[PDB]
This record gives sequence, structure tokens and C-alpha cells, in this order.
Amino acid sequence: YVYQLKDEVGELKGEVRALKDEVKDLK
Amino acid sequence: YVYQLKDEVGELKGEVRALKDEVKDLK
Amino acid sequence: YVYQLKDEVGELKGEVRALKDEVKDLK
Repeated sequence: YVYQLKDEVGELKGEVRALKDEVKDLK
Repeated sequence: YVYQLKDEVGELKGEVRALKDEVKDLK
Repeated sequence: YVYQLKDEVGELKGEVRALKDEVKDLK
């Protein structure tokens, strides 16, 4: 329940860093 | 405090899946 | 461990609101 969200927040976190990166190129 | 972040991580999580999707079309 | 993810979920959360915003202009 805490670990679950733990590693989870670790993936949306990466996923997001990516989005910021690729979209930023798109501009 | 844990539930709060719980359903919260459930929305940024979806929101993100969307962004990945729409932006990916943008490329 | 809970606080850590706490403020963390607070940043991906903002970061994401931004992405939704800027990408949405991109369309």
C-alpha cells in the first residue's frame, strides 16, 4: 500500500521527466 | 494522508498516460 | 518514506499540470 505507491511514484516520476523532455523538443 | 496520496497517484497516473498518448501523436 | 512521497507527489502533480497546459497549446 505504501511500497506499491512507492515504486509507482517512481514510474510516473520518470515517465514525466521524459514527457517534459520530448514535448519540450516539440515546441 | 496515505489514502489521499493513494487516489492522487491514481490521477496523475492516468493524466500522464494521456499526455504520453496525445503528445506522441503530436510528434 | 510517506512524507518523502508526499511532497514528491506534489511535484509530479504540478509538473504534470504544466505539461497538460503547454502540450495542449502545441496541438
